[PDB]
Amino acid sequence: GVPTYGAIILDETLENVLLVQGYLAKSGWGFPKGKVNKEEAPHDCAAREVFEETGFDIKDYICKDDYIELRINDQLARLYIIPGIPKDTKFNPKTRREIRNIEWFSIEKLPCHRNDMTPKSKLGLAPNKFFMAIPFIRPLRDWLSRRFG
Ligand SMILES: CC(C)c1ncc(C(=O)NCc2ccc(F)cc2)[nH]1
Repeated sequence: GVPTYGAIILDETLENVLLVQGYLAKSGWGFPKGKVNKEEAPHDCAAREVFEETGFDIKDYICKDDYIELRINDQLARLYIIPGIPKDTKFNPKTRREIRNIEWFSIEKLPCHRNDMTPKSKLGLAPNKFFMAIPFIRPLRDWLSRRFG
């Protein structure tokens, strides 16, 4: 699988993260990210995808060692952590054919796992519109604890 790169953008309080909502298969909420182009550096892919999806240019704020990286079904997804971005920043996708909406969400209210269906004696997980964000939420909480406290 081709690696993806993007960003976890936080506000000035460190309470809120910026999520984007796509369409169709990408219909839920997730961190802005996308597939690396051939020969493109990870930091440049992150800035490009974030700029295409939010209108906000992270290039001056990326810190090379501040990211969370997960391998999900043998695809690497790395999100650079970008704190301190004012909540009144005007975000506007380049591509409204790809992005429905862009919103701030409270970190402490986002789920860090989906719910089972054990109330129904059924296997698996209930749908959750934060499916794509979820895997990063516990690592992000643990990373903000270590880095800030
Ligand atoms: C709901 C679930 C089926 C799902 N699968 C993939 C995604 C997804 O990535 N959504 C967020 C998103 C990121 C970037 C973008 F450009 C547009 C949308 N969501």
